[PDB]
Amino acid sequence: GSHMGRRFLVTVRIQRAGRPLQERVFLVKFVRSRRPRTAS
Repeated sequence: GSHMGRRFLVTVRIQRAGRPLQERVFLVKFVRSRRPRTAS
């Protein structure tokens, strides 16, 4: 299908409000592998 394209954001938005401590863990994994992205 097409849709708007914001279904993935809805899931993450709910997690951000879930538990307080958690974003710190994501930063660790994100920082551990920091790399930009380019279109193809």
